[PDB]
Amino acid sequence: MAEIKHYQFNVVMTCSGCSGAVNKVLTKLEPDVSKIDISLEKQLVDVYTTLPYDFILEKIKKTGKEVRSGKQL
Ligand SMILES: [Cu+]
Repeated sequence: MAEIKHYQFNVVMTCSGCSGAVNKVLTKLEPDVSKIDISLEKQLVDVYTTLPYDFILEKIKKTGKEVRSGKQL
């Protein structure tokens, strides 16, 4: 089992690429993740999933940008 928790991350999404790259990573997590939202303006990324915090932090930064911080909700 897992329940869907709401994670929020701040990733340094300044180039018109990394947004797409994270999104592409999301495309693999889709059949597990419940919901996603992504914001360049406010340099933040909200993901509603089962998968643990650390996994997502890695997954995000993996794409190239740094992950500044995040939290769970
Ligand atoms: Cu970027």
